[PDB]
Amino acid sequence: KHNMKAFLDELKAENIKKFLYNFTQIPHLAGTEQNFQLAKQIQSQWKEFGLDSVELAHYDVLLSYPNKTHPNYISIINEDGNEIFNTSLFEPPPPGYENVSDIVPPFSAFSPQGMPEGDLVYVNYARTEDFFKLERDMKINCSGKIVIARYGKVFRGNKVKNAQLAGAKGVILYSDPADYFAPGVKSYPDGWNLPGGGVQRGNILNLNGAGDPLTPGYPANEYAYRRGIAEAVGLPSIPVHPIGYYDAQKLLEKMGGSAPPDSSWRGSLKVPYNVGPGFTGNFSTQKVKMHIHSTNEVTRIYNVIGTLRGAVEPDRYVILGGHRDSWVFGGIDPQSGAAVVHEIVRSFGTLKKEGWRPRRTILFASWDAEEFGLLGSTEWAEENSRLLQERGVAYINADSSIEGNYTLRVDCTPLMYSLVHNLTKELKSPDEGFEGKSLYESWTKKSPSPEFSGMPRISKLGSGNDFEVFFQRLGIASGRARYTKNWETNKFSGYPLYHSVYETYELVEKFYDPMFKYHLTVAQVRGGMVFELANSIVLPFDCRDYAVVLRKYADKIYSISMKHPQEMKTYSVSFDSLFSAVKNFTEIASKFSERLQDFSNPIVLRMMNDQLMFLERAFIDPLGLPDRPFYRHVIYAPSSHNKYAGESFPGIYDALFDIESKVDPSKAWGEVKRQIYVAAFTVQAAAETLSEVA
Amino acid sequence: KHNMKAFLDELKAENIKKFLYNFTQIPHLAGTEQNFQLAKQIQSQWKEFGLDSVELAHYDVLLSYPNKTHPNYISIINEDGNEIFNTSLFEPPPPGYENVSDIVPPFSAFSPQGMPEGDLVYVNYARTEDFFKLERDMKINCSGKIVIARYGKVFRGNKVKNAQLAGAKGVILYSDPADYFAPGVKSYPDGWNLPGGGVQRGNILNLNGAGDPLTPGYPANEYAYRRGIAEAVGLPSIPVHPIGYYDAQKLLEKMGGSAPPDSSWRGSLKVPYNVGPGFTGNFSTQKVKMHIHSTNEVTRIYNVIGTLRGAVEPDRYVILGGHRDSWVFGGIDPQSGAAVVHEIVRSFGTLKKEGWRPRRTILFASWDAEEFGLLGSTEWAEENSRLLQERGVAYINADSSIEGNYTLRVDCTPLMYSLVHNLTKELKSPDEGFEGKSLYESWTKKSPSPEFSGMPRISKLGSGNDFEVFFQRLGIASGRARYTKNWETNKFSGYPLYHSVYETYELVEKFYDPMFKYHLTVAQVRGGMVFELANSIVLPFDCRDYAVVLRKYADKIYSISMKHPQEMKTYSVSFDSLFSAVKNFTEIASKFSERLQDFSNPIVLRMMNDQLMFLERAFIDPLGLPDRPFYRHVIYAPSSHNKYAGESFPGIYDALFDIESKVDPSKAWGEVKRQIYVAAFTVQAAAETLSEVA
Ligand SMILES: *[C@@H]1O[C@H](CO)[C@@H](O[C@@H]2O[C@H](CO)[C@@H](O[C@@H]3O[C@H](CO)[C@@H](O)[C@H](O[C@H]4O[C@H](CO)[C@@H](O)[C@H](O)[C@@H]4O)[C@@H]3O)[C@H](O)[C@H]2NC(C)=O)[C@H](O)[C@H]1NC(C)=O
Ligand SMILES: *[C@@H]1O[C@H](CO)[C@@H](O[C@@H]2O[C@H](CO)[C@@H](O[C@@H]3O[C@H](CO)[C@@H](O)[C@H](O[C@H]4O[C@H](CO)[C@@H](O)[C@H](O)[C@@H]4O)[C@@H]3O)[C@H](O)[C@H]2NC(C)=O)[C@H](O)[C@H]1NC(C)=O
Ligand SMILES: O=C(N[C@@H](CCCCNC(=O)c1ccc(I)cc1)C(=O)O)N[C@H](C(=O)O)c1ccc(O)cc1
Ligand SMILES: O=C(N[C@@H](CCCCNC(=O)c1ccc(I)cc1)C(=O)O)N[C@H](C(=O)O)c1ccc(O)cc1
Ligand SMILES: *[C@@H]1O[C@H](CO)[C@@H](O[C@@H]2O[C@H](CO)[C@@H](O)[C@H](O)[C@H]2NC(C)=O)[C@H](O)[C@H]1NC(C)=O
Ligand SMILES: *[C@@H]1O[C@H](CO)[C@@H](O[C@@H]2O[C@H](CO)[C@@H](O)[C@H](O)[C@H]2NC(C)=O)[C@H](O)[C@H]1NC(C)=O
Ligand SMILES: *[C@@H]1O[C@H](CO)[C@@H](O[C@@H]2O[C@H](CO)[C@@H](O)[C@H](O)[C@H]2NC(C)=O)[C@H](O)[C@H]1NC(C)=O
Ligand SMILES: *[C@@H]1O[C@H](CO)[C@@H](O[C@@H]2O[C@H](CO)[C@@H](O)[C@H](O)[C@H]2NC(C)=O)[C@H](O)[C@H]1NC(C)=O
Ligand SMILES: *[C@@H]1O[C@H](CO)[C@@H](O[C@@H]2O[C@H](CO)[C@@H](O)[C@H](O)[C@H]2NC(C)=O)[C@H](O)[C@H]1NC(C)=O
Ligand SMILES: *[C@@H]1O[C@H](CO)[C@@H](O[C@@H]2O[C@H](CO)[C@@H](O)[C@H](O)[C@H]2NC(C)=O)[C@H](O)[C@H]1NC(C)=O
Ligand SMILES: *[C@@H]1O[C@H](CO)[C@@H](O)[C@H](O)[C@H]1NC(C)=O
Ligand SMILES: *[C@@H]1O[C@H](CO)[C@@H](O)[C@H](O)[C@H]1NC(C)=O
Ligand SMILES: *[C@@H]1O[C@H](CO)[C@@H](O)[C@H](O)[C@H]1NC(C)=O
Ligand SMILES: *[C@@H]1O[C@H](CO)[C@@H](O)[C@H](O)[C@H]1NC(C)=O
Ligand SMILES: *[C@@H]1O[C@H](CO)[C@@H](O)[C@H](O)[C@H]1NC(C)=O
Ligand SMILES: *[C@@H]1O[C@H](CO)[C@@H](O)[C@H](O)[C@H]1NC(C)=O
Ligand SMILES: [Ca+2]
Ligand SMILES: [Ca+2]
Ligand SMILES: [Cl-]
Ligand SMILES: [Cl-]
Ligand SMILES: [Zn+2]
Ligand SMILES: [Zn+2]
Ligand SMILES: [Zn+2]
Ligand SMILES: [Zn+2]
Repeated sequence: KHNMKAFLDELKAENIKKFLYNFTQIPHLAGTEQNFQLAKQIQSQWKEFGLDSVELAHYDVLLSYPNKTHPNYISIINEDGNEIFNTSLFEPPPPGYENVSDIVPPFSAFSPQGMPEGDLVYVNYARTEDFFKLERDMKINCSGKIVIARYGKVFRGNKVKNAQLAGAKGVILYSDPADYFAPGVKSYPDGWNLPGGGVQRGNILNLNGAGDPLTPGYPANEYAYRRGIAEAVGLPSIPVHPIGYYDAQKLLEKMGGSAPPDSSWRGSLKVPYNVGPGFTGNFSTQKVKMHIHSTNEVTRIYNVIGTLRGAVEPDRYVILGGHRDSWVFGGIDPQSGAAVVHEIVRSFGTLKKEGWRPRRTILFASWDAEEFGLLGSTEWAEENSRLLQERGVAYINADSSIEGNYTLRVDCTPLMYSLVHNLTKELKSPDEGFEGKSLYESWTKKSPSPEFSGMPRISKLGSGNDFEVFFQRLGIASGRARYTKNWETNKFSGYPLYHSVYETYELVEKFYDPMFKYHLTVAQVRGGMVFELANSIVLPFDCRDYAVVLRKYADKIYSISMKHPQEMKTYSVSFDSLFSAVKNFTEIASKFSERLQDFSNPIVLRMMNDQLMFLERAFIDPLGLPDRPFYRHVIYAPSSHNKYAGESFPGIYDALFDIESKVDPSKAWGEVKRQIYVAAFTVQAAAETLSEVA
Repeated sequence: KHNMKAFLDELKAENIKKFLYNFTQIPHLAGTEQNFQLAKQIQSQWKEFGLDSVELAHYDVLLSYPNKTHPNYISIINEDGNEIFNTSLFEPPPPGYENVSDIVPPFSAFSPQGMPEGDLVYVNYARTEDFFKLERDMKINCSGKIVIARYGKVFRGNKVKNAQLAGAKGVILYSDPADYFAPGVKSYPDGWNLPGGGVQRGNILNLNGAGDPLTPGYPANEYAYRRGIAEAVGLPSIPVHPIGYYDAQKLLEKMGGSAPPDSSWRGSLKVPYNVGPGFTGNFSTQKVKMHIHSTNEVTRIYNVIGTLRGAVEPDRYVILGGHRDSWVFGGIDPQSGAAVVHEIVRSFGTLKKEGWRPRRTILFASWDAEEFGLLGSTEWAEENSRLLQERGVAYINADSSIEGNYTLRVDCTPLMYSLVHNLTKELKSPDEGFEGKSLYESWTKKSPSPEFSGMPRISKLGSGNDFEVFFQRLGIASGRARYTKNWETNKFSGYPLYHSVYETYELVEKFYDPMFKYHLTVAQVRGGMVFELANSIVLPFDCRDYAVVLRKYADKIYSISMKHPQEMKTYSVSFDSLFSAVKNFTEIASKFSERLQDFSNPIVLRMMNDQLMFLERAFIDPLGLPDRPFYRHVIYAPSSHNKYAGESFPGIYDALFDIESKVDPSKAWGEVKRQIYVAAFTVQAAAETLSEVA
């Protein structure tokens, strides 16, 4: 029989291991020849595996690269202008790769060029609240200073945005062992910790969903009209560069001015973590100088797009996508995900060769230039937006399959919650101590829901990966799942060797997943979800789960507002319409669920499947969120303070945020009321898509 | 049998006549009690007629009304400030209605209040080219002047916008007998011409598709947040008031300054048509003073929405809509259309009582507040946008059924051309001399296509009626048809008694359509289109017709650009991508047509019907046109100089318009290239929706 069990049994750990090895021998940086050759390899193999069509879709987008003959570095310079200390020009390469060429040195992609020299101020994680503490409580002025911030807690692009608005003239990012060195584990190559010479690469854009900075709204195809650089979307205006903790220690050890305001500002290095500005008395005349010579350049990128045509509903698309480009070898990010995708394609292709086809069309994607701003997935979605919005059922992402070996991590739309719970009850746990138990059981035990006993935690989607255009722009139900660690305060910081030259095949095979059993479990979750979405007669979405969360998010936003009871009285700020809409949604969803259970008629079925598919789409506002026109989902957007975190009712959240500091309270509360009206209207309109159609 | 012939035969001229009489005895001004009582009457009757559900949808929108105890008028005042001449406070009422109350006096809806006094300048029709002639060729400065303009040629709101940008401090609009008095016909009540005391009412907004000025984007429901008046959309900033030609003669006869520049500036009154500024020597010290005291006020409006549920595809909607509100009695505009709609509902209801239902759902609408800015249809579409965009097949408008008695007039999307040609070949001509001939034959004879021999003229949709939100915002295939005159230069000016107190039942019954045969023919066209759209197994749209017009519009926009060959060389302005996209669309459409003719499989049918329904939707750009975010269709928008006229490739058209006058030619041609890229991309993306789906 050709059922889900046949699909799942065909998946093999040893194939995933072979593919991961094959994908991680040389760097695959976006826009380079090596990554184009990998794209051609994948296209060839997906054809062999049995897909109906496999094409490359290419775009010409703005990328950023260091200058190979003019390296980036930071100095401490004395009053004579002698550079008395320099940061490293490259990470020491790992064993057996000291002769690989084309390893890009650490840099912050899209940094402008410059050689700013100044006094340092230390800004902790450079979060919005860190800058509030500095400026409002400690009265420290960052204007004209170089800021130094530790990586962690929030997306680095938010750090740079915050530093810019504070008037910084440059930013130095570094990895503190407090956040990137787990106690009791050895540094790479002897364990999975970050060495003092290791450095985290990564872009520092603030694109807000735009895609290629030069072509917002439209695909960067051959005849595209491009904005000039000065009008490009999301580029930083000050130079930025990342360093490891050996180098950071040299920059921080001389720091003077104010003590850190409290212990949450101190990392694990043997330095005082003084905030500055500038160095202590003896070194008061030394300055820090950046030298950044990176260049932005329009460069061709390639997505691989494979199609397995549906037998019954070929005009309904279930998409499984993950990126192929890596900063260096990509042992975890992204090739641990790409190897899982490759084995899923292989498995579906095996069934196809035996005569089976899915009910709906499945599209498989190997995206390019994810690391430079989700460019490949966003350009392709801009090109195909009309097909996706009328035909897109679901998007399942597949970046890193593992970032630890403790338990499952899932973020998805509430419409997928029931699907995830049901699938994981049918899968075997790979965990020690849970042999013969379900993955649901182990996951629920290790990661309990904060609301409901006997259920696991599933989080909101944020951004920082390729599902963003599909979910936040186009309103296609999306999900993602991987294996993770037990390290809650580090849930947005990355694993220790994230985006470093040390993230290699050997890292994974020695320290994370020697038997490839966690990879295999993630392949069964991602693959199983795709199978059910593409094959279930009725789409496996439960609208009642959206009704439950909408009440939770309404209670939450109401509670934030109620911190300001006098203003709510003065400006007549009522959440009544929003609660009314949520109540109506709950009632209508309950009635729709009853009909869905209660109907041989394929028109009524498809009518009902269209109601299910277009429910996520109903939360899209075509006017977008304030000053973020490509974030259109009214219930969820990436947090304005941390692109990685999802925020619920973001329009109302941002209208309320720091409202006690706004100079015109009448205008600020007016905008809160406006966002409540938009949210109540959208929830009611989404509910009405589930009413009887006539 | 229940087929189209049964539907058509049930329609009766004498029922249309009864309904028109019933709808035109008292004024039905939007927001008044009388119009609410008519809405309740219609709701009751549509229920009786047999619709499944008939509800009122209400909104609270900004309307405008004169002050009943402080009337609007214009004076000529002498140097002492004595008002030596006053315009009329009301139109003399027609015979037998001198005792009807609540006839709104002539006013320009949404005019601000003010009492500006100044010298007059005469600006012909106040078109963009009229103001170019004044300012650029004649060197006359309108700044601080009161402008007087004759109605005609373009929408009055464009006149007021043009006068504002020229620096006018007020506008006087009047009806010249050249445009509103056909030679050889008598004035009302003895013929259908405009008397010298007659005055054309009408709004002077520049909404660009926004709907209610206070709630752009969202329905004006009970909890809506409203913009303050100073941020409202589209309100004029200078006072405006309309007058008849007896009063205009008094204002124009004393005019001095420059002679009219040529004969196209002279109307038919016995005055010189001097342009001014100001009066001749003897009267040089007299001024003109406006007194405008109208008020804008948020007021409830009511749409009637009737549903006839589809038997097979109830989640596909064919909508027949027309407005109910009138300036005064609405004998032609809109009740000649509303009476046709009422008889169509009656006919469909007769079939329904015999057990028939259409394949698809038909929605029938009686819109309110059309005259104040398409408010009722736009608010309702904003409320229901998610249902309409995923389920809307087509919208057929039904305002005035007659504006003359000569031949058919049709404006529609190219997707409906084949449908209109085929239907009119099956209908009888009502025209004298064509008894026993088809309507197609008479229409083709009287209104030949300017391109093809043996075909009739069908025009582009513009705006100025309730189809605008459905077509230009949401991208639902739309059409309209009425009987018209033979008076080509007056095709945007209105019939002589347009928006006057004289547009009565007696006007229609005595002078336009005594046998109601032209009404009946229009009911067969509108009703027939609705029947075919709601009942045909395959939707009756031909994508190849869009391919033909896209080539025509591409040739046209290329020819405009080619007036500037040196700039096209300097800035490398190429239309190659646009022609490439049009060629691809032609090829793909031809292949799709072949498949559509070549497939018992209801999935493939509906897949194909969805391709047809979503083709118009593919021309929508979610980012809208430049500074007109609610005009989203890339192929068609209302002309920026004349809201009534459609413009093709409007983004490129407006980028090219008057380009030789822009100060930064590099920037201006850059924007032309940007609009060519958006248009080529959109055409190619629309084409791709017709490719095989997987
Ligand atoms: C959740 O669903 C419910 C339906 O179950 C829906 O209820 C609707 O609420 C609206 C807004 O409150 C009601 O609007 C009223 O409609 C009547 C006519 O039906 C009007 O006469 C009312 O206006 C008068 O009263 C107002 C309030 O004091 C005054 O401001 C006004 O000037 C008038 O005097 C009012 O517009 C509507 O009837 C119901 N519909 C029903 C019960 O079917 C509710 O709105 C949904 N929630 C959301 C957020 O959409
Ligand atoms: C109309 O449909 C046709 C398909 O029938 C479609 O043709 C496509 O045109 C594009 C754009 O011209 C082609 O793009 C080329 O793709 C190849 C690889 O396939 C690239 O190597 C090419 O790039 C090189 O050449 C360029 C031009 O000189 C250089 O600028 C560039 O730097 C490279 O050296 C180029 O990108 C594409 O192959 C075809 N696709 C086909 C034939 O299937 C056409 O674009 C459609 N029209 C519109 C407006 O969409
Ligand atoms: O590296 C990225 N993403 C990794 C690391 C993300 C670190 C924080 N982790 C999470 O947000 C997270 C949440 C839920 C799950 I299930 C898994 C990870 C990832 O998604 O695996 N994306 C890069 C980056 O962060 O530099 C990125 C970020 C922004 C952008 O526009 C384009 C690319
Ligand atoms: O009166 C209106 N429409 C009438 C008169 C339009 C006069 C010009 N005629 C046409 O544009 C036309 C084109 C094709 C056909 I078939 C029929 C008429 C109508 O459409 O019958 N609409 C009113 C107005 O013009 O004051 C209007 C205008 C703008 C607006 O936002 C809201 C209402
Ligand atoms: C990764 O695996 C691929 C596919 O097996 C290898 O590419 C093949 O290499 C052989 C021997 O050079 C050629 O004959 C084939 O044409 C290739 N097939 C393709 C590209 O589809 C590739 O060598 C492996 N890469 C590494 C680093 O081991
Ligand atoms: C840090 O690097 C800088 C730049 O290479 C070094 O300064 C240069 O030293 C060479 C030879 O000694 C001079 O000819 C250059 O003119 C210097 N350039 C600049 C920009 O100062 C510096 O010596 C290095 N410092 C340390 C401690 O290694
Ligand atoms: C997850 O599994 C549950 C339990 O099987 C499914 O809920 C059942 O669905 C069937 C079919 O409609 C009903 O007859 C039962 O009454 C349901 N049991 C319940 C609600 O406890 C549920 O549909 C599955 N979720 C999916 C497929 O998304
Ligand atoms: C227009 O026609 C309607 C419907 O026939 C008339 O309204 C009816 O009036 C009678 C007598 O007053 C009442 O008994 C009914 O209740 C009404 N029916 C409705 C409103 O559905 C109305 O009188 C006519 N109007 C004019 C001006 O002739
Ligand atoms: C035009 O109307 C104005 C306003 O009603 C007339 O002027 C008024 O005349 C009365 C009585 O004669 C005075 O008490 C008012 O003070 C005047 N008002 C203003 C604003 O001037 C004027 O007489 C009328 N002119 C003509 C020719 O009829
Ligand atoms: C209008 O009528 C023409 C002539 O009947 C229709 O075109 C024919 O359609 C049938 C069914 O597909 C074909 O088999 C013929 O070959 C067509 N004749 C032609 C193209 O000359 C056309 O489909 C009708 N248009 C509609 C319904 O929109
Ligand atoms: C990189 O630096 C070299 C060496 O100084 C210089 O000649 C070249 O212009 C730079 N490359 C760029 C800016 O792409
Ligand atoms: C910070 O310093 C800059 C540069 O001198 C100054 O212009 C600015 O006003 C200062 N801001 C505060 C809040 O002290
Ligand atoms: C794998 O799991 C073991 C057992 O708990 C743990 O000690 C080890 O560090 C894990 N590896 C990683 C990378 O977390
Ligand atoms: C209309 O004019 C009257 C009479 O002068 C005045 O009292 C009232 O304020 C006005 N009504 C308005 C502005 O609605
Ligand atoms: C028109 O007159 C105004 C008012 O005095 C003046 O400011 C403006 O510059 C003039 N414009 C032209 C084009 O002469
Ligand atoms: C009706 O048609 C006749 C015959 O051509 C014409 O003389 C008459 O004026 C028409 N009525 C109108 C309003 O056009
Ligand atoms: Ca783009
Ligand atoms: Ca509105
Ligand atoms: Cl992922
Ligand atoms: Cl019409
Ligand atoms: Zn990644
Ligand atoms: Zn990454
Ligand atoms: Zn009308
Ligand atoms: Zn009108």
